[PDB]
Parts: sequence; structure tokens; C-alpha cells
Amino acid sequence: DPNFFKMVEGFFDRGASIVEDKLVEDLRTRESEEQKRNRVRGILRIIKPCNHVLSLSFPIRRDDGSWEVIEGYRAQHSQHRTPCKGGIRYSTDVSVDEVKALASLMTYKCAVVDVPFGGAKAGVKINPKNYTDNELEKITRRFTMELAKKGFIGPGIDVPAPDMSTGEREMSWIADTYASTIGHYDINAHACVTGKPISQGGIHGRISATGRGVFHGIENFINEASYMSILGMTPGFGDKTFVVQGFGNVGLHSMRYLHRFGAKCIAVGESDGSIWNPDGIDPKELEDFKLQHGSILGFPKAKPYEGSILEADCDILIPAASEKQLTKSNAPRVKAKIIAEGANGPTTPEADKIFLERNIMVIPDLYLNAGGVTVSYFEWLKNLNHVSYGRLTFKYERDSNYHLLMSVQESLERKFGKHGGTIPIVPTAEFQDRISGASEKDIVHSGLAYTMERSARQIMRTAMKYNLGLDLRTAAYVNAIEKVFKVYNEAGVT
Amino acid sequence: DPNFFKMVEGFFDRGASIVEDKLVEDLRTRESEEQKRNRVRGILRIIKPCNHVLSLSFPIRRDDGSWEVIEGYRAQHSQHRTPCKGGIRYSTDVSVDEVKALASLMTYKCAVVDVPFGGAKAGVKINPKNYTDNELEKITRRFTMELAKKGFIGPGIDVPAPDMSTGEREMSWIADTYASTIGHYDINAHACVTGKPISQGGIHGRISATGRGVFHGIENFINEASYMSILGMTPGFGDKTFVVQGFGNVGLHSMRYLHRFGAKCIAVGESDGSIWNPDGIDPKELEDFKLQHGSILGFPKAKPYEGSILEADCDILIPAASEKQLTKSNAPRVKAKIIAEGANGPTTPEADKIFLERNIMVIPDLYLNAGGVTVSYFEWLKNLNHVSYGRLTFKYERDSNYHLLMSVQESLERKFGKHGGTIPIVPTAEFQDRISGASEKDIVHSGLAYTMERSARQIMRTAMKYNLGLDLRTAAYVNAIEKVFKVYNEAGVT
Amino acid sequence: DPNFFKMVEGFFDRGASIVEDKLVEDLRTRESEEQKRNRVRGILRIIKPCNHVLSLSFPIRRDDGSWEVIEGYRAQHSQHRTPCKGGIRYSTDVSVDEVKALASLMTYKCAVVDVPFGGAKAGVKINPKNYTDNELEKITRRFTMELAKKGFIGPGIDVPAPDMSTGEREMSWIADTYASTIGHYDINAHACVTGKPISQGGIHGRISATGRGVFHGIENFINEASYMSILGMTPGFGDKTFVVQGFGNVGLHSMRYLHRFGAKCIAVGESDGSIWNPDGIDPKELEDFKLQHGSILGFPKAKPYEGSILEADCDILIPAASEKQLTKSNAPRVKAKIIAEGANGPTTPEADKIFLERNIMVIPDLYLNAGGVTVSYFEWLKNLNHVSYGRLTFKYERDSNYHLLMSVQESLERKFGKHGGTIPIVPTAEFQDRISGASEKDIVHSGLAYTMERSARQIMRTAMKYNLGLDLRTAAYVNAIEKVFKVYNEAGVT
Repeated sequence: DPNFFKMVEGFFDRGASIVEDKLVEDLRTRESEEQKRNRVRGILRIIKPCNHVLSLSFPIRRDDGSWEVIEGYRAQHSQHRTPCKGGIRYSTDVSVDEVKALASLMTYKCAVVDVPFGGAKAGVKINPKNYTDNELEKITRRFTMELAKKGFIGPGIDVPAPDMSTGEREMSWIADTYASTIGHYDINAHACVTGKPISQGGIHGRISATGRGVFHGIENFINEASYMSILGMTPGFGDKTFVVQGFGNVGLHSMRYLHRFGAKCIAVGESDGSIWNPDGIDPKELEDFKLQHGSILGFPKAKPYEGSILEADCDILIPAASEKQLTKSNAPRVKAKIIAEGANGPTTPEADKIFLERNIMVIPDLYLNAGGVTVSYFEWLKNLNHVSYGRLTFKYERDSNYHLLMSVQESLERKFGKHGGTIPIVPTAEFQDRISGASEKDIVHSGLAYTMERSARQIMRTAMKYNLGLDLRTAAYVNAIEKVFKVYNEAGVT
Repeated sequence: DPNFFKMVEGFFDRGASIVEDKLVEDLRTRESEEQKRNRVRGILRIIKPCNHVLSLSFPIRRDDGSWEVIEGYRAQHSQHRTPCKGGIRYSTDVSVDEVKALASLMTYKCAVVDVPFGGAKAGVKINPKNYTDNELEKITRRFTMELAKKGFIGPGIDVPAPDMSTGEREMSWIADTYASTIGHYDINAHACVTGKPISQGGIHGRISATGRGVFHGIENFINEASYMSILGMTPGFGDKTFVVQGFGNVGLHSMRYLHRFGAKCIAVGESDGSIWNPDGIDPKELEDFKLQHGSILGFPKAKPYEGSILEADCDILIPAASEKQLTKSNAPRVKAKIIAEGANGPTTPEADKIFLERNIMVIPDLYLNAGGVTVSYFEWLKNLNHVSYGRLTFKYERDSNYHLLMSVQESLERKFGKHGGTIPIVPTAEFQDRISGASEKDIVHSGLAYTMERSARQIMRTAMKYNLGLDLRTAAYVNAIEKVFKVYNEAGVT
Repeated sequence: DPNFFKMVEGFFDRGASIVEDKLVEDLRTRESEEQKRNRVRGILRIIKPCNHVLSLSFPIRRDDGSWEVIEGYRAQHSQHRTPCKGGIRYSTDVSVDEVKALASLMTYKCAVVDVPFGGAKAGVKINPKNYTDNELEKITRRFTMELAKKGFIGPGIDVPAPDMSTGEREMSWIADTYASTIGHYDINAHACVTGKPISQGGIHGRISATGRGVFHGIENFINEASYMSILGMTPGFGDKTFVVQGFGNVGLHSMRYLHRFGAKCIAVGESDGSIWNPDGIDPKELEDFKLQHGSILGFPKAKPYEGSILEADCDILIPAASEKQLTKSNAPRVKAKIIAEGANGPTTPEADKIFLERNIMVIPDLYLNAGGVTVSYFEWLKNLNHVSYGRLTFKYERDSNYHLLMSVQESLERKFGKHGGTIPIVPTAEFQDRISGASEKDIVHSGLAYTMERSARQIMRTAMKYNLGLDLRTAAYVNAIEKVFKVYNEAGVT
């Protein structure tokens, strides 16, 4: 099993060759009179590497007293985009290659969903379990101060992002550290770091967002008639059967939203055990069972599944919090029509080739897991604006709606109101509840869904343009590479 | 033919006398107990001059190698407004008076359309044709660095604007130079310079905007019944006949939009030649003919016009990219009912007096050519916000519209739905396309049209207030002078 | 042959063990009541690593046009000292370990001679010969801009230093780049980079200084009676015979100053060839012969030396611009009484052990090659002061001297001047020339000699304290480690 990093480098090279074969044909050819093959190759070679990587060896004092050094790597992929986003990870055995490849992946993920951010990644070689909470807080504070003195962390340059390992308390600590080290003089200093708690300007519904994104992404490919016909199944709006690997938060939200949309979860797969039901599993009952018991096994009115969850005859299979569980041997054996990646690199490229051979759709992880990035971008914008979304406009919109309804009322009474009185002023119960229950979370949901729909449409158009019938991952990579090429090409280079 | 600069100074003096005769009567009289004639005269004398003018003599190295100096003049008219906008021009024979008068004109143009910007102008004494692209890039970079070291260019102080001579590539170079010289640390540094390409945060539809503005401006005066009655022609919404001088981009967009609105272009005038048709000329066919041939002469189903395009019996005459083509002798000879200025100073003040004598409407250029300024201001705001307009609200608005339609559906089924089913949920085909095709360009168009309508209404009110029946240019100048007077008078002076 | 970097790490560990065995005994024991062995070990572990290392992958455009990336590594060892000095090297096959070990060596070298600077090193993976002068200038400018945006280069943080590969033209380019990128607003911005040309505030006599330092260092050990008696030779002020390996600038200045001091150079060794004379070689004649011919072979009144220059029966042997020419086998064979290192790592640690066995003195390179660092520090101070040294005081001092002489004159005439007139007012011819020829170069020479004498005295005291009879290198390393320990230990740690 090759590392994820050679995986990313190969994906970039594969997309780069295809996009280079096309750019020199249509626009780069008229861009300059001289030969453009070398010019585009040079642009691609400039795009490939990560611009900045820095290593910090900073002392810390343990609770008992050790005075030992901690090594932390910060990688900023590029400064084409000035504001960058970078997740922070506290894990043993991190490398400089770790953060370089993750920064490249992050900048491409921001590119595909049209989020104006560069890619970055911070990795601290430490085991969070071994060290106490106070020691972890001191490590975070020291790392933040050292990173700030070097001019990396900051609203203008780089915004931290919460990885699965890091909680929001760490980011409250990071925000306090930045406020102390650099100062709260600037207005934009409030938007220094994302992932903040709600009282600190934090966006609402952030935890569900990633899972929510998955629920949208699959939807955007289910609605398409062409791909569903190519696969050979009818579009499964409500009759689709899906199973999920693992019980992560993203998987939980995804299965809840799929059940709300009408889909049925015939089985749930997890490392500890698998649960099988003839028709479906209740998301709320399963969630309560998991929160109390701690394991999905033993669910009432359910029989544990025997075998491999990947090989089940489901319409959709969603691997979540999984790394290379579906191997080269697994791909021919599985009969799932659609594989939707909820985690990073759930499948091998050889398995992808096998899927292309057997005409099993793979939906790229890069498009799916960008909901959290989009919502973090929205939260950054909210922190910059310093206003809850729609605060000044909710009553204005509802007054406009009521006035429109009253206008329809008066017009109907004027024309057809000679006998009796017409009452169109009454709103729909769902619409009335939405008007009364209007909040910023609705705006965030609408923006996330709109961004996901646009990204899916652009991915489909790119796949059609380059004749990638089923290799959606390559199409997404080509789209990201084309966008980055464009920004760099027309941006002046000193 | 007097220079445009004595023209501007005389316009300012003419407006200043009229506004001074009025301010001391109504509000300045109660403002202070003592004599106010001298106080208002002092305010006007302070308003008149340009605050700052700076000359740079900076070395450049030619491709062959010459080591020769370049002289560049930067004029900021005033700092009453902190953010200023200033166009950059690369032309031989520029002067300090050049940039002073152009800065005064720019600040007045920003004032009339309620754009919160001061006036500025940069002029570099050089011939762009003689020097190669690399030499021009080096000149731009050196000029930008020298201007930045003196603290003129910057989001807070002064934002460059694209003149007809300068392309967007020069402004990409200027943005890169500013990012290098001062740094990308600030968030607002992204909004340092307007006119950026779309990938860099550039506004969409900028090229058409100026022409679009013309199409709106004339409209805002066609709809008015009082002025049309005074002229003596019926309001020509669709039966108006218009001709244009030159084939500039502004003229092209103006004639296309006029044809879409229903107006007919009986003839097209250009320096190379003129084309005459009995009824109209197709904008798309003429545009294709011009792009291929390079000259409008020889258009299919058209006969070249013999004589002077200015003297044609058109309802509307639009000079574009023209300087004093309509002289004192021309004004009595022309029979066009309306002259709409698409360029700076197309007509002489003596010709304006003759037009007032013969009751031929002149629509001031200051109000017409401000569409580009307004759109540049919108793009600056977008760069500050770092968000495409309406991104978070499009789906919310369309969901609200669908909910309103469904509410009307349910109410109609409740009242008149005893027999059959009513279907008001279906939107208009045009409305449905607009909902599906919603984008930022629509918002920019709406904002530009709203600003132009407001400016036209204020100009009409000012003209009525000061008894300027047909001298709309003087009314616009008086309005701008009054606005500037107000900002300065009630702002504290150290 | 082990790398120089394992050499430095082993030297640091060897010194650290010895200094740790002593600190816990005398001062650290009273510093804190609890156990101090672990405390001192922790301090040493914090001291060892380099705090910051950053890698830049920046694009450049070749003259033909290639658009290819350049990798450059910057290592700052620590910030215990805020102003750091770092040499810049343009050489193929540089590594991050390269710059880390060189930064550690530089900070220790600054520590031994009491120069308040931290250690740093910049290494660019490129071949200067392949690229043209314009390409090299562009590489330097791009590297400087990228390093400045990250807040490394600057008077407060890090000052560049000229390596043997880099000329002063590169540093003029670097100074211009820093002035453009950050700005000349600050007074201290003049002192951003050392190694400047004289017109730019550059110190005089910088080129000779390193060689001059060698001439002082050996002197400071020749004058000592104890070490010379231990070796078993009489102190050779004028009868000493010395030979030099290579014909570097440091070697040239060293041999010229030794000849002026009265020493005789019986033979000169170089890679191309060796020249042998019974008594001595004229430095000026040899310098002219080398500048014209390009090789020392064929010198008039000289016979080429046959054999190995290292094995010659000289009193002093000075390797210059040499790397591990004296190996383990060489050490027993050589009969030179004193080996004075003019370059970095001329000898292996095994050869050092053999020298200790055979009681042949080795004078550490760290103490010898610090003259250039000291003079660069003096030049930095001059740039900060913005005044040539002694400008306001030369005439004052000479007036004071003349007044003292006249006072002695008058007193002698009062007491012994009854008969005749006494003339003590006349100064010594050498003293009169020095008074007339007073300049800043004399002050720089005096400061360099004073610093070298103090460093030699401290090294001797440290060697006596720790019972290192002949291992002067270990004594110097222990002294540097003790100084760094002190600064860190008594400085507060967050």
C-alpha cells in the first residue's frame, strides 16, 4: 500500500498531463506567439512544489519537570492566494512530507469548491494522550507564539483549521495566544483563527456540516440522469439502499440526512461489528444505542451482520474514517453500485482502475469532504463582517413576503372578489415556521448546498470536456489544476 | 478651441457662483450669526485647488541599454474623502495641469453619483508604442514602487483606475508591485487596485458597464415627460432614431442596448467613414463586419453616408471617443433633438450656448460616463468583502420565492380549490431562467441602474431648484459642488 | 572521513559532558535546592538544537526562459540572542543539515570572542558558474524578498554575512532588495546587512582582517611561556620557521604579517606545487609572482619542494582553505611543533588524539577564524552609529598629546631649564606619522587585536580550569558552551 502522498503526487501528475495537453491547444496557443508547450510545463512545475516549510524545535517544561524539545512542521503550499487555511494536527510520527502533501491536498480542495484560500498544514510530533491538559495547552501556546514571531499565523496570511485530533478548546487557546502575542488592535484580528466557539463568533451547525455535505454530494450525482443510466440503475431518490463503514460524526450525519431524504440503511458497518436489517436502521435509535452501549452490536430488532460490509448488495457504500479498507482484491468482490468516499484515500488507485473496468461509480473524496472547509470559510467571513448573517434583513424579508401576500389578496378581491372574500394572505405552515424560525444556520445551509451544487456541476462539465466518463476523481483534479493554472498565469510574476 | 482644463475651471466657477448665491440664503445664514458671504467664499476657495501634486523623475534601463529618466505626475485633488480613485495614463505630452484638472473632474464625477471617493490622476510622459512590453512593465513597476514609497498608492489613500490607454495587465503588474513593496500582510491589501482580472477578484461585466450606463442615462431622460414636452417631441421609447460618432466600446455597447430597448440606429458615423440605412443597422452584423473588415464601410444592405453625421435628422446623437468634433459653427447646423455626450468635452461651451438658444437638449458627460466609476467602486467593495455578491443568498431567495408560490397555491386550493386544482406554483419562464441564471453580474447591473436613476433624479431636482431649464451640465456641476461643500463645511478643519 | 557535522556534534557533546560535570558542582548546586543534574541536562538539551529552519522553493526565469524552481535553506540556531549573523552560500549539494551545523558553529564562534550575535546560515542549491550574472542577481533578489516576507532578514533579527563564494556585489544587491521590500524608513535599516562596500558604510581593512586575526592568534600563544615550555621549544618571536598550505587570502595576509613580525617562511605549500627555500620567501615578491604567473612554482632564487609540505621540519604549520588534508596517518609523520588551523576542520579528531599523544600543539580553528566575524560586528556597529570611528576625537586626542608634551617642556624648563632649552615637545617620527595618519582602520585593528587577546586569555584560563593541557579546541568549546549556558539559564523562559 503506497502512502497517501505518492497518491496525491500521482493524481497531480495525471491531471497535469491531461490539462497540459488541452491548454496548449485552445487558449495558451493564442496567449503567446512562441512555443507554449515549455511555457505551460514551466507553469506546472512552478505550481507543483510547496513554497514554504518551516520546522520549530521549541522547549517545553513538563508537569514533573523535563525541559524537553518539541518539533513542529508548518507547510504553506503557495502564496498565489494570500489568505491560506491550514489544519493543525497533534500526532506522533508526523513528517515534513506529511504537511507538504496535506497542504497540497488542502489547496486543491479549496480550489475545487471555489473557496479563495491557499493550502497549509501544521503537524506537531507529540502524543496527546501521554501529556496532560495543562501540558497540551502550554505546547499549543508555545507553538502559536513561535509561529507568530515568524509571521505565519494571522488573518492576512494563514488561518488555523481544526483537524479530527484537535478540539475547539485548543483553538480558543490559539486565539488567546495570538491576541496576546500580536495584539487585538486590528479589527481583523478577531478573524485570526476559525473553529471558534459560538460565543466567540463561531458559526452554527459546523459539526454537522461535513456530514451534511456528503448528503448533498451524493444527491447531486443521484439526480443526474446520464450517470445513473450509464451505471444501469434507476435514480434512487427514495428506494436506494446504502451502508456506511464506521460510526464517525460525518457518517452519523450522512446517514441521518439520507434517512430523512427517504433512503434506507439496510446495514451499518463498523470495525467493532456490523449490524444487518432487512429494510433499514433507525438513525435516532441507533444513535441512542451507540451513545449508551458504545457499540452498535445488539441493536433491538436487528441481527449482527456476518461477513464483509463492503461486499453487501447495497446501492451506495460510504466509507468514513477509513484508510485503504477497500483494496485491489476488494474491488472485484464488492457489488455496490456507487462508492462515495467520506474519508481521505479509502480506496487504492488499482481498485479505482478495477472499478472503472466494472463500471462502478466512485465519487471523489475531494468534492465530498469540502463541506467543512466551506463552512469554515463562511465562519471566517462572518468574523470579518462581525455580524450574524441576515440579522438586519430577516424582518425586512418577512415584511416583504407579507406585503406580497396582501397585494395578491387585494388584487383577487378586486377581480374575483365580487362574491365572498379570498384569503391568500395565510402562509404555508412550513413557510410560516421557517419565517418565525429564520436564523443564520439556514443561511449557512443554503450557502453550503449552493456551493456543493456548483462544484458538482463544474466537475460534471469538466468530466464531459476531457472525456472522463467515470473517473470523477481525475476530473476534479483537472478542474482544480486548471483553476490554479489560471490564477497563476494571469497573475504577474516578479 | 480652449483646453479642457480652462473648460473645467470655468464650469466650476459658474457652478460656484450660483451655489454661493443660494447657500448664504437658506442654511449658511442660520449656520453662523456673522457675515457668511466671506465664509462661503473661503470654503469655495479651499475646495477649488488640488491638494497634492508630486513629480517623479525615476531612472529606467532600456532593452538596448540607455539609463534614461522618466517623469511621472501624480495629483490627488483633496483628502476630504480619504479613499481616492485615480486613473493612470501613459501618454506623451502629459503635464501637471493635465493631472490636476483630471483629478478635479474625477472627484466631481464621483460626487455626482454619490460614490465615496476623492479624485486623483497619474500621468506618465512616455509613448507606449515606442517601448516594448518588458520596458513598459519595468516602467510600471518602477513608477508603482516610487509612488508607494511616498505613501500615495494604497487601499486607504488612493486606488488606481484603468484609463483607455492602460490595459488590465498593467494593473496586474501594479498589484504585484504593491504586494511586493508594501506586503500582503493586510487583508485590505487585496483591494489595493481596481480593474483586476476576474480570477484576481475582478468584477464581471466591467467592459460593458460604461456603455450600459449611457443606455440607462438617456433612458432616465427619455422617460421624463416634462423635458420631452419642453423639447417638443413625443417620448421616443421605441420610435426614437439615434446615431453615434465613432465605434468605441462604449458606443458599441450603447447602440446594442438601445437596439435591444427598441430604438433604431438609422446611421453610424465614424472617422474612417459613415454608413446610412433607411431604418436601422443590426448591431451584431455591424459588429461582425467591423471585427473582420476593420471598417464599417461596405456593410451589406447599406449605403455609405455622404455628408456630416452630426447634421443628420436623428432624434439622438451620441459622440463617443470624440474631442470637440461639434464646434460653434456645428451647433446651429445640427438638427438632432438630443445630444448625449459619451466622451469628455465633445462640444464647446459656445456650442452649448447655441444649443440653449435653439432648445436642443444636452445631456452632461459627467453623468453619463460615471458607469465605469460606479462599477469600479462596486469591484473595490467586492474585493474588501472578499465574497462574490449574493453567493450566500441566491438559494435562500429562490427558496423564499418557491415558498411564497406554494403558499399562494395552498390558499387558492383552500378558497377556490373546491373544484379542480390550481397551479400558481409554476414561475414565469423568464423568471425561472433568471432564478436558475442568478449571478453577481445581475446584482452589479441592478446597482448600476439604481445609482444612475438616483443621479438622474437628483440632477433633475437640482435643475428645477436653480431654474436651469435645459443647462443640465451646470445643474450637475452645482449638485457636485453642493455635495463637496457640505462634506467640507460640516467636517472639522484643523 | 566523517562529515564536519558529526564532528561539530561530537565536539559539542564532549564539551557539554565536561561542563555539566562542573556546573552542578559550583554554582548550579546553590542555584536550586532540588536535584540539578537533570536541570542542567535539560538546559543543555534545549541549547543543542537549531530553533528555526525554513526551506524556500521559489521560481526563477532563466535568460533563455526555463521557469524553474530554486531551493534555499535558512537556519537560525537560536534566538537567545536577538541579533543573529548568518553567512550566505551559493553552492550545489547544500542540505538542511549543512545550514544547521554551520549555524551552530557560527553561534559558538560568536560566543568564544564575546560577539553578541546568534548563529545562522543560508544555503542555496545552485551552481554559480552555470548561471550568468543577471540570473544570479535575480536569484539573490528573489531569495531576499522571500526571506524578508517571512521576517528573517533584518537588522533586528538576522544580518547576512559574506561567505567565500559570495562577493560584496551580491550584498549590495541584497541591501537594495531589503530597502525595496521593507523600506528605508527605519534608521537601523542601513545596518541591515554587513559586508557592504566602503562608499555604502563598509568597514576598511575587512579583507585582511581574517588573516590578520591569525597573525594575532598564533602570537597570543607564542608569547605564553608555559605552553612553549611544555612543547619544549624556546618562544620563537623572530626565529620561528613557518609554512602554509594553500595560497588563500587569509594565508597571504598571515604570512605577510608573520614576515613583518620577523618570522621566516622556509617553504610555501600549495595544491598545484610547493616551493622550498633555505631561509625564507619574500611575501611581496611571491605575491607578485603568483598574481602574474598564477602559480608559485618557478619562483626566482627558489627550488620547488619535493615531498609533502605537512612533513616539513617547520616550527609552525598553517593549513588554509583546506579540508581534512591532515589525516590520521599524517599526524605521526608530521614533525611540525605547532599546527594552526586557518580553515574549518583541517584535521581529523583521530589526528587530534595522535597530536595529544605526541605533544604537538593544535590551535583551534574556532578562535583563529573569528577575526572576520569580529570585524563584521564592528562594521555593523559603525552602520548603526552612522559615524566613521574616531572622526570627532582624532584632533582632540592629538591636541591633548601636544598639550601634554608642552606641559612637560614647561616643567623641565622650570626645573632643569636654568641653562639651555629642553625640547621634549618633538614627537617620535613613528608617533608623529601615526598622529598624522590616524584613521578608522587603526581603531578597527586595535579592537580586533584586543578582542583576540581577550579570547586567547579566556581560552587559556578555561583550559587550566578543566585540566585540558593541550586540547585547546575542547577548552574553547567548553568556554562557548558555558557562556551560552549562562545567558540561557539566567534569562527567563516562557
